[PDB]
Amino acid sequence: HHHHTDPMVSKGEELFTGVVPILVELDGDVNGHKFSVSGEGEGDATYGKLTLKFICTTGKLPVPWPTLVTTLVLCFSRYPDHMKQHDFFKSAMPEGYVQERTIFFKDDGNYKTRAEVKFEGDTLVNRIELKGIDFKEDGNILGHKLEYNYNSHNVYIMADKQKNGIKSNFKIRHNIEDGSVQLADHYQQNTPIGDGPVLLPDNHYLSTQSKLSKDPNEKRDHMVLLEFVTAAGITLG
Repeated sequence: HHHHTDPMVSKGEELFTGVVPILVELDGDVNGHKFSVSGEGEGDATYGKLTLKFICTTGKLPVPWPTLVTTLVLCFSRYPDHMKQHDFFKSAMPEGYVQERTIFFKDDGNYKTRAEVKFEGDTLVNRIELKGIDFKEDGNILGHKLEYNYNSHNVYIMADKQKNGIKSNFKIRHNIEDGSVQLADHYQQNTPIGDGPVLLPDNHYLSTQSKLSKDPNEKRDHMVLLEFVTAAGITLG
C-alpha cells in the first residue's frame, strides 16, 4: 500500500495504514464549571478523514461544543506524497507528542490546553486537560450563543528547532446566532514524547473542513464530528 524512499517516512506511513481506532478523553475546567468528555471513532490518514462521537460524561456541557473541536489528532492529516518528509505528527509516533495551546477568544476568555497524543496498542489516544479563565458570564461562550456548525480553516505549521518540534498559529471563526462571528486565535506547540529524531518541516499549512451533527438516538449531551485535513502550501509542478 505504501512505498517511500525515506525509512522515517515509511515508519510513519506504516503506522497509519488502513483505518485506525481513536480514543479521546478530556478533563476541563471553565470558570469553575468542571466537566469531562469522552470520544471514540476512526481515522483514515490516506484520505485525511476523521469521524468521532463525543459525549459529555458529567452531564450538560458548560461551553458550546464547537469551541472544543480544535482541542478534541493531526497525525491523521493527509500529506501529499511530495510533502511527506514534512509530517512531524506521524514521525513522532508510536511514542507520540505533546500538543499545547492557548486559545484567545477575542473580547472574552482563553483556553489553556495540554494533550498527550500517542498509541496504546493499536489505538490512537488523545488525553487532554483544559483550563478556561476570564470568560464573561453572558458572552458568546458561557451564554451559549454559537451556532452548531463549523467553518474551514488554514493551520500554519513552522519548525521549532530548539524544541525539536513545531509551532503553529491560526484563527478560528465561530458563527454566532446573531450573524456576527466569534474569533478564536490559536497559539500551538507540539514536542515529541520520545527522545529519538522527528521530521522537522518547512513552512506549510493544513486545509481543514468540518461538519457537525447529532446521533438522533442519543439523549446525552454529545457532538458527532466529520473532519478532513490535508497538508498544502508546498509545490511539486
